Amino acid sequence: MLDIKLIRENPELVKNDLIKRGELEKVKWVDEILKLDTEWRTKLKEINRLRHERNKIAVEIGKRRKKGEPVDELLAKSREIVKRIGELENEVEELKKKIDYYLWRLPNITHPSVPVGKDENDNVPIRFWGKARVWKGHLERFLEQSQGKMEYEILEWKPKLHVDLLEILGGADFARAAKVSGSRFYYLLNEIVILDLALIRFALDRLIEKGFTPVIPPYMVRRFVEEGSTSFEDFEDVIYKVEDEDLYLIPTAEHPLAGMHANEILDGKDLPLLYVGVSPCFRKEAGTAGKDTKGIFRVHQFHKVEQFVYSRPEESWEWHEKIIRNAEELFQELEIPYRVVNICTGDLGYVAAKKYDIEAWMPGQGKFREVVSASNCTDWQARRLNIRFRDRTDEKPRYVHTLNSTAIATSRAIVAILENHQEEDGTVRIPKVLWKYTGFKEIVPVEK
Amino acid sequence: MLDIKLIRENPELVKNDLIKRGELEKVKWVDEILKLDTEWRTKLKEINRLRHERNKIAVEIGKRRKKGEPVDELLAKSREIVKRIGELENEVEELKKKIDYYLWRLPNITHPSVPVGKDENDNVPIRFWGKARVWKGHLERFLEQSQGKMEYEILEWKPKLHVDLLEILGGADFARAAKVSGSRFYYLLNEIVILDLALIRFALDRLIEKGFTPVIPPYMVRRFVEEGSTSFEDFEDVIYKVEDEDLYLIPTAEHPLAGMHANEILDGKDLPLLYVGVSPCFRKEAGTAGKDTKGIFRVHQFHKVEQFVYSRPEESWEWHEKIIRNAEELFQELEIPYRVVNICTGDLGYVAAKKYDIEAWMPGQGKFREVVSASNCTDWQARRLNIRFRDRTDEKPRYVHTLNSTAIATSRAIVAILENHQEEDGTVRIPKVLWKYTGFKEIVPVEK
Repeated sequence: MLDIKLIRENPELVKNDLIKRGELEKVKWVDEILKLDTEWRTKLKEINRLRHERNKIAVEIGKRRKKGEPVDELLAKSREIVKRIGELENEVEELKKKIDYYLWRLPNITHPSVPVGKDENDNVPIRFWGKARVWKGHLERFLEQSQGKMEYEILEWKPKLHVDLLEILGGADFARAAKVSGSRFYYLLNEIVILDLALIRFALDRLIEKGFTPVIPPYMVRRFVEEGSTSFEDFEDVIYKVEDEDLYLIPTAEHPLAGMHANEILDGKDLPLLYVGVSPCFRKEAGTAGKDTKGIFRVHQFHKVEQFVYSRPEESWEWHEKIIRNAEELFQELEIPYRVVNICTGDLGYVAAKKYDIEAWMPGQGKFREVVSASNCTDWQARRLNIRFRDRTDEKPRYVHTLNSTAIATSRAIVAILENHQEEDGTVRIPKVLWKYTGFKEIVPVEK
Repeated sequence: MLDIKLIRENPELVKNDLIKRGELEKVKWVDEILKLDTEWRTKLKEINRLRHERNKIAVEIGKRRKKGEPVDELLAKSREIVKRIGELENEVEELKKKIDYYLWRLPNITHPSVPVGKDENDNVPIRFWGKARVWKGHLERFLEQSQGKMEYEILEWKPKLHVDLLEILGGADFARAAKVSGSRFYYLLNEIVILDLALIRFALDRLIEKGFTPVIPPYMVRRFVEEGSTSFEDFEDVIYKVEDEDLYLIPTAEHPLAGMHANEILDGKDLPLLYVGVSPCFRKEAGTAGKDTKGIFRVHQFHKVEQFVYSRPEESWEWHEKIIRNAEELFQELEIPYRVVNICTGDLGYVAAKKYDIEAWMPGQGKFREVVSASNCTDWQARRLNIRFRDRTDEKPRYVHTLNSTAIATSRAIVAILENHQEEDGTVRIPKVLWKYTGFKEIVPVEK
């Protein structure tokens, strides 16, 4: 939700951002909000005018109580004021709603460090890491995406895609999943199941060590926490609702982690609050027609360990940088070459004020694909969920700043590992880091 | 689903089984089915009769095409024959419907060793294990449920309930979950989260050691896999359905584990198929008014590692005994005293022919509670999901038997570990076998 004060104090700043985001259809709202914000405040002025009047008309009837007291009239102007007052109050109540309706539907204001853009072809690579194994036939595309800024090694043989690797490794059954649940669902098997749990614990351990309290939240939540975590557009695009219940399947532990302190007032001394959640994630993937069919990259369900941070507005950005790094450290340990990216305004999304994505090099696809996403939501969620805080019990509670970020979303990490650590015969070597969790050190294909 | 050949050949057998089950109402069905099945078979006869007659009446009009062809009378019959065939064909369709309607609702035929009873009170203990810690105040109930066939020691102090323990340990927040999702939901924290994942892994490890194929299945399935795994009653009572989609939230890794081979003909050579799934579980818990409020025992979501077995009809019973014991083995290493009970007709359920439950002694609650259940479904599920097998490509395919059993349902396992390994100060000692997974050996109280 946007801050009424902001629209009042700089409509041009907002209007321009709405345009950087490509949401022209809404710039016309800025004016309509003030239009209403204005009627709202004059009607207030009137009510007070009115309240003061009744006081005056009150003492006046008293003065006449001693006189001829022809107060039949005054007692009528009174009944009028009270008639008016309520009507106004109601009229005002109506304006606040129309105003709020629009405020809840406006994207967070972007930070000036956000590059201006149209789509994802305008995001901006700002850091690289690792030695990318590149197939001869990808050389140019790789170099365009790496900006020559990434170290690599050429491969004569062609790397296989994760979907194939899974099959030769006996790691999954797609056919049957489709029979049982439809498309974009899967049955994970053997080593791959351990690997999955393996990545969860790993992610868990690290964030805990860095002082995050581990939490397993409810997988189903009440509509308001979804309305307070993303835009109302997600209700059609991604969230599943269960029949006859005010219950929605969470698409990320982020949401329940945020609704955790809805309607509270935190004690500034506890801040920052550091949570690392684990939960299955459910997403409709309605907008995707056929961009990633069969496989476990763009699916309806998956596991993800998530970082959630409650901070004071002055430490948020410093934190935003901290979490994305926490995320980076994990993949480095997984020996997964990648590139962090600063997402532009057009592809930024309603909630984030600034977003950092870690796209991993995929030796098979010959391109970088999102693997983690770190966002600073400033006060957008707070303002919605009414999450405020105070330093001294004396006065005014201020809204806190919330930040979220993937640690490891298992499905997409497994792809990364599979494509990045494969060998000519299909064998996949597990990063040494994960040995204590997996047991095995590699996954050989069936037929040996 | 019951085999209609069973109802034809041995009506009395099923009526009598129904009676033991105390489903006096459904006993009526056996006669109804037989009746309708007869009308069905007969009308099926007459149809072929006519189909054949039509042919004969067809050639006959052709023979008269050369003769005086007084086929006006012989022609009016061909029109009634077909009119009749069509009437029957439709009558038959409507009968199969009425018939399958019952065949899909009859409970599975119970095995003779199933003790006759009415409710959970007529269930029979058959083994005990462990030394229980009993509060002096719970002495009577404890001897009642143990029949004094179990070792033990009296406690002068009163063991706390898990809900309390969870709070003094800082491992869960229920207030906030109720805010975010409602009652019977929760947030797990700190050492409790790791313990939850450690139980999953520990059960998965020991089951893989024993030859089970580990699998993560789809958490949402189509209606057919649900109607195939349970009785239709569970749709209102236990299963959540997702709005506008033919998808249902799974209450156990068992269902997708059974759907997995729906409409197949397995190669006998491969029997038995041993799967051990892991997954979140969702249950409406609609029938429970206020039997276990606040806590994590009766809840809407929990994690559970399940054993599923596709078996040859003649080895299913050997397997029903193998899995219940597999589970025992786990709780024993887990140092949890318990008793295993054999469920009676009344509290049996619709899909099982026999069923053992392991009830863990709960020191604080003062009673034995269910932590795992194991059933042999024989051919009830297989007949519904159309899961068959053959040894020789020559021969008719036979229905396989299916079975399932809990390995560990984290939620309940955690209350047992809590209430059973609690010391007087409230700290909880993690059993030794779980050390390689948790790192920590105990959970000491938060200071507040």
